[PDB]
Order: sequence, then structure tokens, then C-alpha cells
Amino acid sequence: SKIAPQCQNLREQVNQLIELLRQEPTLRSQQDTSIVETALGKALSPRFEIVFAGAFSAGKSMLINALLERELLYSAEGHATGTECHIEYANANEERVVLTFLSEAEIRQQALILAKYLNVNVGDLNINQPEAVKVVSQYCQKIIAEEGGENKSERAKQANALHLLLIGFEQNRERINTVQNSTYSMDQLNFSSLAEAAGYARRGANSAVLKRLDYFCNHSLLKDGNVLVDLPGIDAPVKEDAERAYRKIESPDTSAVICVLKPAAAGDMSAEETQLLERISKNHGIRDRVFYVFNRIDDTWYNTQLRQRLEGLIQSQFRDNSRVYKTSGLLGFYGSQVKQTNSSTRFGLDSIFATTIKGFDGEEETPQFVSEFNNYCANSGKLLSTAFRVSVNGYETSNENYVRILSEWGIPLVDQLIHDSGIESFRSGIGLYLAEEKYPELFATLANDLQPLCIALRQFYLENYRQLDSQPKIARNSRLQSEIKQKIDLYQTSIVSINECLKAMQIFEQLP
Amino acid sequence: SKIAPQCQNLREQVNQLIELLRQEPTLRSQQDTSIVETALGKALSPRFEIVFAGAFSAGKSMLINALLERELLYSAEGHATGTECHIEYANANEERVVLTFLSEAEIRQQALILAKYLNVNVGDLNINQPEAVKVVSQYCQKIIAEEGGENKSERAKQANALHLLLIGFEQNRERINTVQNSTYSMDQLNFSSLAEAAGYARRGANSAVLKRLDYFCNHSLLKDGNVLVDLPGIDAPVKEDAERAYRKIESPDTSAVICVLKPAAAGDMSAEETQLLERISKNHGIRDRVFYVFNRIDDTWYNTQLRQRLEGLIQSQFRDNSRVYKTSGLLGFYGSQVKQTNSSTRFGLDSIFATTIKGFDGEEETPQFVSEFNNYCANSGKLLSTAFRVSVNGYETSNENYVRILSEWGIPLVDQLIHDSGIESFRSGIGLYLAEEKYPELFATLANDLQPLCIALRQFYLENYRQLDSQPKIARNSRLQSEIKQKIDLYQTSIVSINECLKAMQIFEQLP
Ligand SMILES: Nc1nc2c(ncn2[C@@H]2O[C@H](COP(=O)(O)OP(=O)(O)NP(=O)(O)O)[C@@H](O)[C@H]2O)c(=O)[nH]1
Ligand SMILES: Nc1nc2c(ncn2[C@@H]2O[C@H](COP(=O)(O)OP(=O)(O)NP(=O)(O)O)[C@@H](O)[C@H]2O)c(=O)[nH]1
Ligand SMILES: [Mg+2]
Ligand SMILES: [Mg+2]
Repeated sequence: SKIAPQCQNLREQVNQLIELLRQEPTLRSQQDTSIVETALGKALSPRFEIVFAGAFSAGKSMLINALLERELLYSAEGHATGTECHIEYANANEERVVLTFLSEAEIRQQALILAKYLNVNVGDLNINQPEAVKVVSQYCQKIIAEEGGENKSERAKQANALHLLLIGFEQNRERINTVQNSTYSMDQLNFSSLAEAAGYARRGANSAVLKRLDYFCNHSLLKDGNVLVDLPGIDAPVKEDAERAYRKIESPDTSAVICVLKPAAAGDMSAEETQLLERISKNHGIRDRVFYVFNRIDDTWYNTQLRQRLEGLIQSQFRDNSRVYKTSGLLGFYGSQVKQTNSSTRFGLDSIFATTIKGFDGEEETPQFVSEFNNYCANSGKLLSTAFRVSVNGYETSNENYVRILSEWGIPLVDQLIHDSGIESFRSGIGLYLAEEKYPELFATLANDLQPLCIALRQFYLENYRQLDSQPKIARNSRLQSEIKQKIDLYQTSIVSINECLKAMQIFEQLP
Repeated sequence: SKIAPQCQNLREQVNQLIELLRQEPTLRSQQDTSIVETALGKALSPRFEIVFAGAFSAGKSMLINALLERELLYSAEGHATGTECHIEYANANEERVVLTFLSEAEIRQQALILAKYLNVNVGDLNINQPEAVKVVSQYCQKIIAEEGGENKSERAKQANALHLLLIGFEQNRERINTVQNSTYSMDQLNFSSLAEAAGYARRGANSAVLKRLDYFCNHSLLKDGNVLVDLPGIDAPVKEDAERAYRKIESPDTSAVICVLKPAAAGDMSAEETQLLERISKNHGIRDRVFYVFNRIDDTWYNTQLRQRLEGLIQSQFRDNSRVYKTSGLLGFYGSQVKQTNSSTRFGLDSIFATTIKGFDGEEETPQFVSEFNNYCANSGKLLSTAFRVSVNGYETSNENYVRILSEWGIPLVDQLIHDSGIESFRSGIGLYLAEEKYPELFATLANDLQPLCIALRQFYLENYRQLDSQPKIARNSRLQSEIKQKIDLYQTSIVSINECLKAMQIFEQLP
């Protein structure tokens, strides 16, 4: 939210106060000013980066489409998110894709590390020679064949990673700078047809040449300076980009987390996810920020056992009932999309699934939404309590069973679907938290971390001057005492300004 | 299969031949007789242990019930297989459960290792004092609380493991011997009600006090000396019993493997599974034996993307079309069970699901078979090509939708289900391989590994004696030469006996 003028001046006042503390070695050794300086850095809030770190194929990229109620991020079964990605606010005329390339220096360093692990006996990887690129990729292919297949061996996986990296550079030597990280853009006319297509081709390929794709977008969730960050599934075979995902989660460059967790589908927390929770716990202050989201909830509608397991898990480990949500992004995002559709469209079988509908032979094949919409109308869910006499016939195709239903019960029934999936709870909760809670919470935590610091300074000063007053040229002594006393008057002025900022923010845990 | 009398004598002949080789340091250094001795050890075949190593919740225990067409192994979502388990042939009067307990020495060693990792500052873990057991379990509970929940921390997981181990010993100090591994049994009257119930209570609890449960059973797949071994999911939180699973897979105590793989559900091979494939590859000879089984295939009926991914995976990595099978044990095993049921039963809603049907509140809740039977009759599958006008209604309960269908289309339709799931291919293929292929294959591999050994010996002997004959007391020299020549005559006799055994076995790669 926008900054009141006292809160605008507060940066100077807090830096000045920290300098007044640093002046005395006793307080400098006693107190970790860096913590307050970091909390101030957050309070300045040029960004507030929300990280969707979560398990492999847990649907986190889908879930960001659910929060945006728009298709942006590419999403498929298996790995489809092999690169860090950002979404940021921009106005209608400003919507664009901005890439960011690794340099030759980085690509060469990575290729050298891979070759060393592979025991690829090659000298300087002068990939500026297509001949050398050919030789090294032939080595990689030979290794992959001798390992016997792309996942027969860790050596095969790393060889395939090197092979993809080399092919990426060969495709991109026009754009990769030797030392700089080149900036390159896709521009919006038909955002989906041109722009997002050129996006996923540089994303869903998992091409390691990029380290960032930025999307600029109008959706109001972005507008207040909040940046949605997506990350690969931390069970990625490219171990370094998973470790960089940990870097992005851990480093103060970010502080928000959404964890996307399998237990509804998996049945229990995986060691992959407990490692993530430990790494979150290690950060000094994130744990208050962090949310849990259970995804693929729909599988609990079908099985008693998974629903019992998940209930037991939530009531055991996850009492934080304001920070836990159940969702199925696949049903919510398409549900909202389906509400836009029309009967003449065939309810999104054109203009939504039009790519997926064309099968391996190009004939009509069922998009997953339809098979787990029919599995929601028949067989499962709560329609028993509605008026909807929905029924699904095994002598009609999977699409006819959908077109018929939506052609008569449709627009009412889609709201029953959405409110069963619960994305309207999740998007509501984040929409509330990111505007209303987060700005006060960042100022409240700043004031809270300042409170021991200010108490320590007040105690040190008052105990010194009570010691001096209890014990027993005056113009010199008074010049020193009045200079430090005027520093204390500045401390009082700054704390008055901070308390006025907090009062304007309706924060009452004010400083002494 | 039963052993012909030449093949019965072959053990002596092969040991004797190996001694004739060992006599000469040149061959002893040149050749690894231990390989042939191991192949002979397999050829003697007092056991042939088949190991169902495969991913966490990949359904391998279910799949063994599918191979047996009987319930034996406990099975649930999440971990439900926390212990090594064996199934062996016995006759109708002999069917029994045989446990095998860890000793006090092992339990104490494990508890000490855990306490050391936990930094539990306790002396000798004299768990013979219930007071000490109480103190250590209170430490474990306090640690788990400070970590903040059973999967908040690796330290929490290991504390919970120690807590379960201690409670297990407290429950079992009547039966645990201090140094010996106690043997204890459950005996069959109502095998399911008494025996298998007392089984899962010592299995599905994941109580670490046991290291083996043996089941003795009549099913013909066991009868020819083949022992089915089940193992925990190698992504177990108890790292040691996973490493022991690796021990059981790797060590010559076993040689057969069935890998049970998620990619239909997961979308790709996990690093968990590639580690397993590498560990299999490291064993010197298993790789010819090993089978791949894709399980949770049914999810590919619903999604085009998973079916395409799995087809691409199989055609890339898994050309071994006689060693790859697609299955869904959940549909096959219950399908065969359902065929036994009757309409008055309500087709297994009594006498099969009678435990599961009683919900958390005891009311009727849907067993997973019914929800992914209705999802197979409606919406998915191939019934389009059958006569069956099956339909599923959203205004009727999940059980009424099942009872109605089976009450009119039932017994025909269950065969369409089973032959879609394909368990009748898998059980047929293993049934053929374990009798017909395996016994010849073990003798053929024994003969093949003998063939370099016999060629090396023949070359060494003939090159020595051609050297001597090409160069230039005779009773002494001839006593030596004729003794070694009679050893060569014994070699000829043994190789004649082996070739006669192979001929009786219709094996034609015979020795010179
Ligand atoms: N039934 C169902 N399927 C879901 C749900 N969420 C995700 N999926 C499945 O998973 C896909 C999501 O793809 P994607 O967003 O790339 O998943 P991801 O977690 O980002 N994969 P990665 O680990 O590579 O980052 C969907 O297309 C669908 O197949 C859900 O709530 N229900
Ligand atoms: N739909 C479906 N579910 C299956 C299938 N196979 C297994 N499951 C699910 O997984 C359960 C199998 O439990 P279990 O045999 O204990 O699995 P596991 O792989 O042995 N678990 P663990 O890793 O602890 O050894 C079934 O009850 C069902 O919920 C399948 O083919 N289809
Ligand atoms: Mg993804
Ligand atoms: Mg299991």
C-alpha cells in the first residue's frame, strides 16, 4: 500500500538510529542490527515476491493460472516448469514477455562442470566452434547410449542435460552474449497466439539457457507491487536449478511462500516436502509468512482412505486454520474459463481445449477436465443434495456426455463445481492477505524487532547517565553530554515519527 | 523344476572342475571362479526369491495379492508395508504365519544410533527398565514437540521412529529374546479373521521390532520352490530398512526383480526409481532377470497426456516387450474377487469391503473399487465397443450405482473390466516364466559362464602339452603326466555329464 509521509521519512530515521547504536561497541556487539536493517528493507517494499515452491507435478503452475483466472504459465504432466519465472504488474499497453539469458561464461562453466562429472576428456569447451559443439554432443549421445537410456543412469541424465544446454546455445548464439546476460522480449498483439506460445517454447522445453522469464500483466493481484514467482519442482533432475530454487526461497531477495503439497494424492508428506519445510524453518523470519496449500484435493472425493489420512494430517500438523487451504486448480481455473464459454462453442471444446482435443491421431480425445468433470458429476461429489439430475452414459462419447450436461444444467452446475473445488476460498484469502494484512504485518514486525533494539539503547543510555549522576572544563564535558543528549533527542524525534506512522497504520505496539 | 540325476550329480562335477582349475595359479588369477560357483549356487535352487522392489505407494503389495488372487498382504494409502515380508508354499494344513523378531542387541544398537543422532544425552539404554523406556520416550516426545510435528523435521521423524521402536519393545518384551531372534507364529483356523489380522497388526503398524513375516500358502505360483518377497517402498523414512531393502535386492540371497513404477500416475521416472535401476544395474547378473511393471495404469485412461507420456517412455527406454506389462492391481484383484460374489451379497459390499464400507462415522462410505469402477463404466474405457448400455446416475448413491449395474450387466461386465486392466496378461506371463523359462535359463547361464572357464582350462592344458611334446625317471614323469591326464579324463567325464544334463533339459549351447 502507499506510504504515508512519516513512513516515507522513517527510512532515514531508522538508519540514523542504527548509526546511533553502532557508535557504541557495547550495543554493536550486543545487538544484531542487520536484522532490523533487513526488516526495514522489507518495509521499504519495492517488491514483495511470493514463491510457489512445491513438489514435482504438484500443480503449482496450474494454481498460479487459477489465481490469475487466465492462462499464462505452461503446464503439463511430467516436468513442464524447468525454469524460474516471474509475473509482475503492467498496464494493458505494457503487457509483454521479457527473457533473461545466461552468458557464455555461465554456460561454459556449467558445461565444464558437467563434462568433469561425466569424465568427458575434452579441453576448453570452445562452444564458439559448432565443430566442438558437435563433438561434445556426440560424446553426450554416445554416453547416453552406453548408459542405455535417458533415465537408466545419473550419468545419462547429466549427459542429456549437457546435450540440451549445448543445443540451446546452438539455437541461441544469435542472442547469447559472451559475458552479459542478454535481455530479449516477446511483444503482445495476440498474447496467447504469438507471445505466450513463444514463451512456453522457451519454458516447457526446459531449455537451460534462460534463468528468468518475466510476464507483465494487468490482474489486480499483481497491481499493489506484489510479484508472483514460480519455480521448478524441487525434485528436478537438474540439481543446480533446484538448489537455485532453494536460493530463491531462502535468500532475503524474497519473503513469501506458498507450499503446494501432494498428501491428498500421495497420502503422506514426502521427504522432498519435509526438506522444503526444514529449509523454510531455517530462514530467520519467513515462517510467519508461509502458507500451505493442498492440491489434487479431488482424489479425496473418491477414496475414504485419502480423505481420512488428509484430515488426520491437517488436524495433527496444521492447526493454522487461517493459513491452510484445500484446492483443485484443474477444476477451478477451467470452471471459471467454462463460465465464459457458450453452447455454440461446445463449452470450451473449442477456444479452450482446441489443442488438447486433437489427439495423437488428431481425432477428438478427451481433455482431462472432461474426464474429471464427468467423474465429479457421476459417482462422486455432493450433487445428491442439489436439484441437478445429472447423469452420464457409457454408450455416448466422453464429449457428448459433457456437451449434453452443459447444454441443460450447465451454468448453475459450474458454480457447484467451483464451490466444491474451493478456489473461490483460496483466491479470496490470498486477495485479502496480500492487500490488507501484509502491509501492516511488515510494519508490525519492523516495530517488534525495533522494540528490543530501542529498549537496549534506552537501558544503556539511562544506566550510564544514572551512574554518572550517582557519582560526581564543564563546557567541554557538557558539549559531549549535550551532543549525545541531542542524539537522544533525535532518537525521541525518530521514535515519535515511527509511532505516528504506526498510528496512521493503526499499529499500537508502539515504541517507548 | 525337479532335477534329473545327472543334474543332481552335476554339483560334485562342477566343484571338482573348479578344484582342478584352482590347482593352477595361472588360471586361478586369470579366472573368477566365484562367478561360476555363484551360478552353481543358483542352479541348485533351494529357493528362487522374487523381489517386488518399487516406489512408495506404487501398489506392489496390492499387486502381489493380484498375483495370488487372494488377500494376504495389508495395503493402504501412505506407508503400509514398513517391513520385509516373504510368501512361501505350504499345503492346506500347513498354512501359517511365522514372525521373526529382532534381538535386544539389535534393538539397543538401533536405539543408541538414533539417540546419538538426536543428541539424546542418555547413558546405556537399559530398556529392561520400563522407567528408562519412559524417560527416553518422554525425551522423544519432547523433541517431536519442539520440532513441531511428526514431519516438521528429520529429527522429528527419527525421534518418532525411536518412540515406535521403544513402544514395540515394551509391547513385545514377553517375546523378544536378549540375543536370539525369537520365532513366533500365528496359526490358521479362520486365516483372515485370526491369522491375517494378527499379521497386519504386526505389519501395517510398521512396528520395527520385526524383520520378517513369512506366509505359507497353497497357491500354485509358490509351489515350485519360488518365494515371493515384498519390501517397503524404498522412499521410506526409516532409512536403514530401505538400505536393507537394497541389501535384499543386491545380495545373491535373491535373484529376481519386479520393479513397480509410477510413471503412469507420476508422468515420469522419479530419481527414487532411477536409483533403483542403477542399483540393479550394479549387480553382476540380475539385469537379464528383471521385469518392469507399470502400475496405476488406469489414470492413463482418463488423461491423453499421461497416455502419450507413458507410450513415449516405453518405446524409448523399454523395448523389452516380453518383460514389460501394464496393470492396475486394484481393478484386477477385486475383479476376480467380485466374480466370486453374488447379488444377495451386494457384490462384495458385504464379505469384501465390509470393513471399508463403514465410514469414519460408521455409515456407508464408498470403497475405492466402487468409485474407480463407476469412473471406468461411465466417462472412460472402451465400453463404446461393447453391447453394455451401462450408465451411472448422480442422483443415486455411489453404492446404488454399483448394485444396479452388477444386478443386470454384472458377470459379463466384470470380465470386460479385468481384460481392460490386463492382470490376466501379467499373471499369465509370470506364471509361464517362473515354471518354464527360469529353470532352463538358470542352467543355460550356468553353462554360458562355464564356457569361458572350460575354454581357458582346455587352452592352458593343450598349450602346455603341445609345448612339452614340441620340446623333448619316465615312470615318475608319467605318474605326474598321467595323474593330470586322469584329471583331464575326469574333466571330460564331468563335461559329458553336464552336456547330458543340458540335453535332457534341451539346452544345446554345450561345452567342448
Ligand atoms: N485432477 C487434477 N489434476 C491436477 C490438479 N492440479 C494439477 N493437476 C495435473 O497436473 C497438471 C499441472 O501441470 P503443472 O502446473 O506443470 O504442474 P507442476 O507442479 O508445475 N510441475 P513441475 O514439478 O515441473 O513444476 C495439470 O495439467 C493436471 O494434469 C488438480 O487439482 N486436479
Ligand atoms: N486406482 C488405483 N489405485 C491403486 C492401484 N494400485 C494401488 N492403488 C492404491 O494404492 C493402494 C495399494 O496399497 P499398498 O499395496 O500398501 O501400496 P504400496 O506400494 O505397497 N505402499 P508402500 O510404499 O508402503 O510399500 C490401494 O489400496 C489403492 O489405494 C491401481 O492399480 N489403481
Ligand atoms: Mg511445473
Ligand atoms: Mg506398501
